[PDB]
Amino acid sequence: SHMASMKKKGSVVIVGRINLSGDTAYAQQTRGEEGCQETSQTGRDKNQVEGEVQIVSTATQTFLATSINGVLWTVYHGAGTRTIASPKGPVTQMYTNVDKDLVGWQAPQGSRSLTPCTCGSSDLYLVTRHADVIPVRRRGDSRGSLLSPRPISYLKGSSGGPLLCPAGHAVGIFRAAVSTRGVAKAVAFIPVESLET
Ligand SMILES: COc1ccc2nc(C)c(O[C@@H]3C[C@H]4C(=O)N[C@]5(C(=O)NS(=O)(=O)C6(C)CC6)C[C@H]5/C=C\CCCCC[C@H](NC(=O)OCC5(C)CC5)C(=O)N4C3)nc2c1
Ligand SMILES: [Zn+2]
Repeated sequence: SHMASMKKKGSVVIVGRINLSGDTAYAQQTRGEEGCQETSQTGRDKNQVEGEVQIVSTATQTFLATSINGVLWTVYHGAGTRTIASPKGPVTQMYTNVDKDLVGWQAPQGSRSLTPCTCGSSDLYLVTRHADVIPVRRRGDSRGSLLSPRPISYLKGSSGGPLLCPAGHAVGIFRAAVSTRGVAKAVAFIPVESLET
């Protein structure tokens, strides 16, 4: 039967984290490929969640998610409308705004949120899925220029990750990147002013 064969789309799965609790940033994997695919279909994730920045994956893409104001935020172009796997089953999004490329689930038990920056700083720091901390000069409300342009491959898969001020508050989450001949020159981010329900 056609309708009996209609499958359901998988959940987003936390597969790691970017640890920013010490003086080095470093990436941690908490789930391998097979475990990720299984957890995506069931939506049941019993792993203990920690930290502010999570590495997340669907069946087909991997990116980042950042907890701010008690909500785990990420980009719509990565997560779509998908639920997220949790200890008590799949969890539906708290917030969905395709016009901001922004979605949110209630933050996991055991996670912590970053503080929204109120500094009005223009010296920003983008955290990548590889735990690189990339200086960025803020341009206006939602853009920034890389101080040292790198290859665009260095940024791929880091959408949903945080841009932080010098003191470590959250200024926004990484949304898109602008390149010129394959070198990343600037980024766009969702201002933290929007990461609140
Ligand atoms: C379908 O429903 C929606 C709704 C709203 C929405 N809004 C977007 C802005 C958007 O854009 C697409 C995804 C995005 C990223 O790639 N985002 C990351 C990233 O890494 N994603 S990812 O790898 O994690 C992934 C795909 C999740 C798994 C962070 C960059 C890093 C490298 C970019 C690679 C080349 C791409 C250059 C491109 N540039 C740009 O569009 O600039 C525009 C501007 C600012 C005006 C000039 C770009 O950034 N994107 C393409 N799709 C949508 C889709
Ligand atoms: Zn600040």
